[PDB]
Amino acid sequence: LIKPDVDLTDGNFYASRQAREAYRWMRANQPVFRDRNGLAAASTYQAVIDAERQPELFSNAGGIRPDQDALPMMIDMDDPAHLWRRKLVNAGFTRKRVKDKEHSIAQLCDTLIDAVCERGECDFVRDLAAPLPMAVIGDMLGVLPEQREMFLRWSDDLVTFLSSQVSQEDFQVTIDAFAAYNDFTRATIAARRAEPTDDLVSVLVSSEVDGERLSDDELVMETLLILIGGDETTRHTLSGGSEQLLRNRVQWDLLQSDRELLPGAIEEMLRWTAPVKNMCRMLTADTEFHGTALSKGEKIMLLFESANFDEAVFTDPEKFDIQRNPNSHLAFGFGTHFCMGNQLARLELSLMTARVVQRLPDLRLADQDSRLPLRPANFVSGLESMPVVFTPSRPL
Ligand code: HEM
Ligand SMILES: CC(C)CCC[C@@H](C)[C@H]1CC[C@H]2[C@@H]3CCC4=CC(=O)CC[C@@]4(C)[C@H]3CC[C@@]12C
Ligand code: NA
Ligand code: NA
Ligand code: NA
Ligand code: NA
Repeated sequence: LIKPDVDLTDGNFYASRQAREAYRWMRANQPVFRDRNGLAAASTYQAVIDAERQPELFSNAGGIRPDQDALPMMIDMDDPAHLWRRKLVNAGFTRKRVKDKEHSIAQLCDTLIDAVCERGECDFVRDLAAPLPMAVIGDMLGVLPEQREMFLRWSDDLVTFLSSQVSQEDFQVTIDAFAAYNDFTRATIAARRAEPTDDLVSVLVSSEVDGERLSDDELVMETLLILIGGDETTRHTLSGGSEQLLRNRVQWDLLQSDRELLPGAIEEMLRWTAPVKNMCRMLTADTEFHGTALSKGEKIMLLFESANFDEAVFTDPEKFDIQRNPNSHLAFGFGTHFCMGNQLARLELSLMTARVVQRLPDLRLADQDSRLPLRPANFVSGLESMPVVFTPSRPL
């Protein structure tokens, strides 16, 4: 095994399909790894957990992304300022409020499958995996159903070109996407100030943190955080997890034969796909961390996918096993910033996967001998496309 020569900010690393071999080297030889440019990364399950449990030393207030300033959103804040924001919107994502959405989310799943069932084929990414979480979080945000496609396109342009090697033409698209989203959302904020609604934008507009109204800048960025959290994450577990079911037919047959295996299947899909490849922390002081000296002010990447394949926690991690138990993956992170939408994501995954294995029972990849492309982006990433085939059925 040769040491990886990699740039962890280069989107191409996360699409090369040699990332997990690079992770394996890190976990065995330098758990807190420094890449070709010296960027520090926590590669082992233990190192990620230890960093998450010490927010006083591993801060979010420097921003969660490499080479990027902190923004006015709660994921870029430390406690208690971060907690004050979480409490404004936590109520919409509790176990009961999520479960009470099952009928509406199930209806969206069937509407989306109704749109492709007569075709006998679709792009599983474009036509099922991406639109379902978009519709769910769009409804909570007050996005009109006919404008979901517009918001998802903005969202895609905001994350799919995150890379130290981004081209000028892709960078311009990211800039233009934020400008359009910013203009639209500021108009939305003014509309909800005149006529409040029950969507999350109106909730944030009507909120106070420590007795102060949220700034218009923060309102735009908190709304965007909720949007991207909803529509650029679950989609990759839906597509990538379904792909592993199709590529490991024993697992697909197991789930089709026993529906009570669905909760465990969802957890293994989450472990395998790890849509959030990394979150950054900024060191507030010099420290020695798992054999690596870290300096105050530098950033360290928490490699969630690397932790999800750590042999110290998972037996035979390269085997897709929907019956894996326990399955304490870190797809949702850990600590005070643990994913607020973890329950909503799991229900999105459960309802769509159950309806896919029900209404597309003979689902297959259009070419089982192919290798599907992954998005070369350094933050969230998954399958770009996924052509599938099935026997047509009639809509419901
Ligand atoms: C498979 C689906 C998802 C994955 C893998 C995922 C992953 C993550 C991760 C890794 C974090 C940071 C945790 C840390 O740094 O320790 C996070 C935070 C967050 N996620 Fe999720 N997420 C998913 C779905 C969602 C959904 C559906 C929403 C809906 C709004 C959402 C909203 C958020 C928010 C607001 C935060 C910031 C929480 C905070 O800073 O306290 N996520 N997510
Ligand atoms: C997956 C979720 C839990 C976290 C979501 C983080 C999103 C909202 C964050 C992460 C990366 C950020 C972008 C970083 C680069 C860029 C510089 C600009 O010129 C303005 C907009 C911005 C485009 C940011 C807008 C939204 C950002 C995308
Ligand atoms: Na790779
Ligand atoms: Na800043
Ligand atoms: Na654009
Ligand atoms: Na197949």
